Amino acid sequence: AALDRGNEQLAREALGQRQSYQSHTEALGKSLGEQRALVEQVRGQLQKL
Amino acid sequence: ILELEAERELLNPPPSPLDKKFEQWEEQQAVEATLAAMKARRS
Amino acid sequence: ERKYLELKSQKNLYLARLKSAIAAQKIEEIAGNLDNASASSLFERIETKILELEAERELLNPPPSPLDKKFEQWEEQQAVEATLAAMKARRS
Amino acid sequence: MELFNRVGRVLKSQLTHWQQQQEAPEDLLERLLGEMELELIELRRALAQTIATFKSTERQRDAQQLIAQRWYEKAQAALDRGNEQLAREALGQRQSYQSHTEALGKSLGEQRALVEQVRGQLQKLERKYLELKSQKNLYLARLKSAIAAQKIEEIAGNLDNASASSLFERIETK
Amino acid sequence: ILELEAERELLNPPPSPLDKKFEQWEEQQAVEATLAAMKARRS
Repeated sequence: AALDRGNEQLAREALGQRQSYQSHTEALGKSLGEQRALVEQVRGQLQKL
Repeated sequence: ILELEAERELLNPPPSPLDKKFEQWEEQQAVEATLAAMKARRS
Repeated sequence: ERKYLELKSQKNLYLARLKSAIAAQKIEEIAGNLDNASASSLFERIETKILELEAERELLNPPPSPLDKKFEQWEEQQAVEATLAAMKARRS
Repeated sequence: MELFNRVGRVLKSQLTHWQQQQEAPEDLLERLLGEMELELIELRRALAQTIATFKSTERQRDAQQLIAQRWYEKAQAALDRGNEQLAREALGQRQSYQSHTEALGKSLGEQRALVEQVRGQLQKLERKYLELKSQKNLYLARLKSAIAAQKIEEIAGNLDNASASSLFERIETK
Repeated sequence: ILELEAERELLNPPPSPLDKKFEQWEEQQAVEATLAAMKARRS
């Protein structure tokens, strides 16, 4: 609702603050997906072993 | 103090004038393109 | 008297910068202990140690070949189609 | 041997060097991060010391302007009754305090940048410290996994050839 | 006293000028929009 009432200036400031946290989400998000392969493959070894 | 901080510059390379532009240049999209979805989604 | 007090004010300000700098010196001097030829490079040494060990498995236990990747997949096609061929014919 | 006498001549010191190696650099890595926690608070207190001083000068600016305001308070009605001579004397006294206000005022604004930038470093640095700590266990686990996955397949060598499962083939020959 | 309170500022970050506006700006709705229902419900 920040953009409401046609006060876009307030919305721009809030959105700019959002991107700071988004970068962590992207950097953290990719790592979580990458780590999924590691846990699965090691478990595959254990089951086979 | 001047001696020590310079070690950080070599040890940790500082942002370049290009990386000042990349962040700002992509920030324009990061604010406009993001707000472009805003001005279209919640239009 | 004004000069004496005025100087005293700056004493702590740059003792704080000196304290900040030295407290901001050890933190980034430690940062050197992270990245290169240091803990986070030993972090890259252990991975190399990991690389050394797994190679022993490859020699000690030969890995699947690209042919054995195809044999399993190629026969898997029958193992799924030929098996399902009986399924699509038995339970038709 | 020359070297051998040195090892025995200081065995305590040479065993400490071995302790450094057998204490894995990961094991020392843990203690390394402990020292950073000591410094992080030191920077935390060091920064607060800077915060204390700059606003302390802010009150001094407030105090001086209030006195100048007090002189201005007299100037509020000093000019009245057409006795400008009295007003001139009071105004002249005001400028003495104004100079401090200008000199002190500029410093307060300048110091604002210093406190903000140093805090920016702390916020950026604190994230870096925790971020690294997260990876510590992840690869200690891979190191633990690898070493725990090293002995298991190094043992696998003890099975197949010239080993237990070859002695398994020796007994058959027997 | 000045030294100690600054620890709170670092330890507990204070409200920002933006968060002064967010609360006030949304308070306008929180009073007007809420009262908008009031002036419409109990009209």
